[PDB]
Amino acid sequence: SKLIHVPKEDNSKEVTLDSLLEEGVLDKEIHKAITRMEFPGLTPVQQKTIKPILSSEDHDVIARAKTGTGKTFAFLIPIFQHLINTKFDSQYMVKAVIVAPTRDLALQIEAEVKKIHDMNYGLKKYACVSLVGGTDFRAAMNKMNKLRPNIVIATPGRLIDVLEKYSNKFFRFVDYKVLDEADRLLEIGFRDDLETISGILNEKNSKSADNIKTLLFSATLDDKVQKLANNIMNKKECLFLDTVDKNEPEAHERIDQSVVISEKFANSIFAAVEHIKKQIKERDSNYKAIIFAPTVKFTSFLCSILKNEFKKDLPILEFHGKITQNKRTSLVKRFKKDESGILVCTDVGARGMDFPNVHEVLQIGVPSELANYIHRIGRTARSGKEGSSVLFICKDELPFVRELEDAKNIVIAKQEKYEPSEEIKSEVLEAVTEEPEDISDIVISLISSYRSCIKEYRFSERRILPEIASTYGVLLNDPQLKIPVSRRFLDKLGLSRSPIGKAMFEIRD
RNA sequence: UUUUUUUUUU
Ligand SMILES: Nc1ncnc2c1ncn2[C@@H]1O[C@H](COP(=O)(O)OP(=O)(O)NP(=O)(O)O)[C@@H](O)[C@H]1O
Ligand SMILES: [Mg+2]
Repeated sequence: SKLIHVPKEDNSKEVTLDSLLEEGVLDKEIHKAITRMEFPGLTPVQQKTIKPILSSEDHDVIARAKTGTGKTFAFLIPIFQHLINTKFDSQYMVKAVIVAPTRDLALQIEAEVKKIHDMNYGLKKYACVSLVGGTDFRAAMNKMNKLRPNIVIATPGRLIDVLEKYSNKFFRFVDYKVLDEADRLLEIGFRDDLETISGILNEKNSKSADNIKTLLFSATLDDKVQKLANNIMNKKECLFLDTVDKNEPEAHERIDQSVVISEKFANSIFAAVEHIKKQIKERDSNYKAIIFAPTVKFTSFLCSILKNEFKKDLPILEFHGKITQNKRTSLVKRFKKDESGILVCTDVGARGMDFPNVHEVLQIGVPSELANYIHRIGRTARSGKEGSSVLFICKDELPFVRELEDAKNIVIAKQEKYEPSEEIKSEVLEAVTEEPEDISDIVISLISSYRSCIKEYRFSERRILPEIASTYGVLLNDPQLKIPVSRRFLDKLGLSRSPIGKAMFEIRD
């Protein structure tokens, strides 16, 4: 269908809460709730999207704005207005369905909706319920029945679960569906779930199959995503509201980026330790940082190291998809509040999470996808604030850095080499309590991880994979020792006839 | 010797 570009204008008139009120777009009660938050003004994306989203023109909306610039209220504000506009119609029915790629981002959006509620008790009648995995199903359904929300916030899995059983009871009058982190929800693995979600909401709608308007929001999207959303976009028009220039890099400009290039992968562990050590001394422990790692198992290992080194200076929080949902929520609650600390996580916390006044984002390794470089570093430098990022990689991961220039126009200025001293190696490795069996599982998880992104990051399989596997030897402090495996295991990997496989593993069967 | 997420507490 037709895609109307609305690119960035640098001389247009500043839209405001006051102006939107007097103009007739915003009602007094929603103006009241947002004014009480005391924001200097509305953000560029907020100014650009609120009126169009509410416009009675029959169109979908795509919107791109940078990490930290308030996309959340860019959609929650217009949604509330629509609930006010139609307050007497279908008042016990879900009118807006917000979907997100992680549970913690679903729970964050709900939280923001609750913040709108607490700034105006009048808006509480427009109830909100979150349907996400890891929580009691029955209890959430009790909440749907008792509150009869007009807004649902969800992750795909649990939403499908609920839709297949209660789409008739709550979901026949949905008017808006929002895909936050849209580009991710349309990658393989979520796209089919979204298409099921969209298909059900469309079939079950009481007005028509094309009633629902669709809102796509992300810091990383182009026209390419309008093709992928094709099967879930009903309307004949689609506004593309852009606050970033066509060629301007998507990364937030205020973030001071740098990359530290080690000779081995494992060396990035020592680089990161020395860095955090230097920040704690220099900032007198006034340091809030997020450190990303490629896998659950390596993340867990990384926490052990950082605990041993830094627990006396700072709290170290472990955040990934194998942390139970109760703890995920509570530790997100803490790191939102805390002035200082290190959150160690996978890409579960790459997108959307809003942790105020993070000083630095650190990365050991590459992200799970190219776009996520941008989102990772976007956890810092939010709402006007400053921030730095350091990417810790090895020589063999440099093609990733090049691909950032080629595919995304991201040119990291600050680069430098790193080589660990024997003392840091001793300090870190002697504190490690993991058995060689545990160390194998961790390195093996890294081989798989790096194997997945070879084509995407243009890696040399013959160089990159032996370097990751040699991490096993470095951590046990015997560089020429190889990972003990069976022939049956080597055949699952499809490397029994590969020289690359001879370099990585030793058969100890 | 489940690479990041994502129902199965329906
Ligand atoms: N108009 C505003 N002025 C100043 N701060 C704001 C405004 N709107 C929202 N914020 C705050 O900005 C922070 C980030 O907002 P958020 O909606 O998470 O940005 P975002 O575009 O969704 N970032 P991401 O999803 O990570 O790309 C939140 O803590 C809000 O409280
Ligand atoms: Mg956001």
